[PDB]
Amino acid sequence: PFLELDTNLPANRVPAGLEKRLCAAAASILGKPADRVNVTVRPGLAMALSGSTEPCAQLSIASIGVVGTAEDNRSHSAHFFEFLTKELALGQDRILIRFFPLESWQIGKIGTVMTFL
Amino acid sequence: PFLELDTNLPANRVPAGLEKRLCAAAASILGKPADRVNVTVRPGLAMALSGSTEPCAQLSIASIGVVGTAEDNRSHSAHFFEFLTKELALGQDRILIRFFPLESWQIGKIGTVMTFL
Amino acid sequence: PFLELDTNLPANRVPAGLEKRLCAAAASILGKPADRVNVTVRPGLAMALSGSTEPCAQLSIASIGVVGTAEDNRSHSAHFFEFLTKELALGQDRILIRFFPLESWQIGKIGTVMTFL
Repeated sequence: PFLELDTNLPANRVPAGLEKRLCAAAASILGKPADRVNVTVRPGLAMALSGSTEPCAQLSIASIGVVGTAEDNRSHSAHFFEFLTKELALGQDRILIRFFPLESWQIGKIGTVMTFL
Repeated sequence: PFLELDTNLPANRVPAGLEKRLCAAAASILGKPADRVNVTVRPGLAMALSGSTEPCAQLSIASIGVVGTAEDNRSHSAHFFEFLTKELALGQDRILIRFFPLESWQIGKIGTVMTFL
Repeated sequence: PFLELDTNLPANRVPAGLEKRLCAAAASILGKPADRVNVTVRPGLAMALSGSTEPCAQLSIASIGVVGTAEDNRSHSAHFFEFLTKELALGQDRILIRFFPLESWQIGKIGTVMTFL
């Protein structure tokens, strides 16, 4: 999984280690070993979410296999909202998630692609 | 809609409130209520556009329904180029846009997905 | 091509001119004119890669035509891994790549889309 979190919280208002705890949570939620999980956090950005510039965060989740249906993603969404609202001290209206299926031929690892690993 | 703007203009050379004006413009251009529009601006990056590191901006637009054909995207592109050239004091040659269709099952909102809202 | 590189290396640990050298390398590797190549570098981020927050980098490569098969991307991966490991002073285990095919109707340029140019 590849997670990318953009936020207009300044870095010093994002709890230390958030990227590590989100990595562990994503592994658990998505059913993947942590050594397959990736998290990128980009703080201090200028953002509007749902038309408003109050503190907010956007999460993108891309993965092989597990983020391709509405029913699967509904389940994931509830768990990721629970995690992020509490960590970031944000209301549920200040977070949105986008889900993106990936296939093995798209993922470059150790100088090849996952199709050949 | 989810708009993401990357620029090598330093933050202090990006007009104040650009994220608000781009949110309002995107609502009008794309035909969506502003409370459904999201904008993220990432300034101060190191960028080449068309092989050149002169000041530039990259805009990504992901939306349900309205960004899936060449004719639709041509219509949006004209308006977004007009808006961004004037805001950023950039020529049309220093801006590129990428359009990405989304579907409801990909959008996590209030702990579910838009398929069920 | 559109290349986007996220890294938790601080900006002052990313060698000067990396975006220029990556632009030139991408033109050669992907077989595209340099004036069609775009590169964005986002340093100083908070990142976990494969569950570890040691220095790392994530590269996304989006392009018309040339990043759509496992066999093409296997070759591109080897070349881009060779480039990024040496430029960033990172081991092969600290970089991943994602490949994203684009089509001409998705690329906004001079107020239209590339379908019409």
